[PDB]
Amino acid sequence: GILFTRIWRLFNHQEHKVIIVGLDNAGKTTILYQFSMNEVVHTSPTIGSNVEEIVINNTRFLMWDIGGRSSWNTYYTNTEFVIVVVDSTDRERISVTREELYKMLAHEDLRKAGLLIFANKQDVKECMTVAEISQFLKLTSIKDHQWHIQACCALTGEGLCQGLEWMMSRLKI
Ligand SMILES: Nc1nc2c(ncn2[C@@H]2O[C@H](COP(=O)(O)OP(=O)(O)O)[C@@H](OP(=O)(O)O)[C@H]2O)c(=O)[nH]1
Repeated sequence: GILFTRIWRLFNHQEHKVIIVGLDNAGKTTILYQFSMNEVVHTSPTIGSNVEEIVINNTRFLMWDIGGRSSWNTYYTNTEFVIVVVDSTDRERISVTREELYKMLAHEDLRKAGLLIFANKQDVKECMTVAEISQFLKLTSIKDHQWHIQACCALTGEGLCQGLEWMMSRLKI
């Protein structure tokens, strides 16, 4: 909505580099699409294995599916935030997200990155609760990075304003 646009544009007064990952079908493309509305987008190829580069306004997003790589290490440096999109209805694969997440955080090049966990598809009945996702990903174990888990619905955009607001609060801090 218009409120997201106000906050998003404010955020883009500076340049940013964000990595957005998650298992296939977590809802990454849907979220980026929401971020793209009424903004300027520039996509470009990557010698990237299956990494897609999407620049929205002044924010460079590097997106890719986990759970399918040495090829990612080159992108970590200078990344301010790692956005992990989680399919809240997938109890079967939450362990995969967890395994991959911790394999990424071990890379010293992501030392200063903030971690935003979007618990997506929270609109779906019987989906895992945000508390459950935090528990199954053992987020409290993360003492060296700032993190925030956010309930969201990429279809409606609900939760995206809050997630973006967390990112803004973390930067000029
Ligand atoms: N209920 C529900 N669905 C969501 C949400 N977010 C994304 N989805 C749906 O999940 C599917 C995969 O999303 P997509 O953004 O392509 O995933 P990805 O890019 O991470 O692989 C899409 O369904 P289709 O492939 O059937 O079009 C999409 O509409 C959500 O918050 N709630």
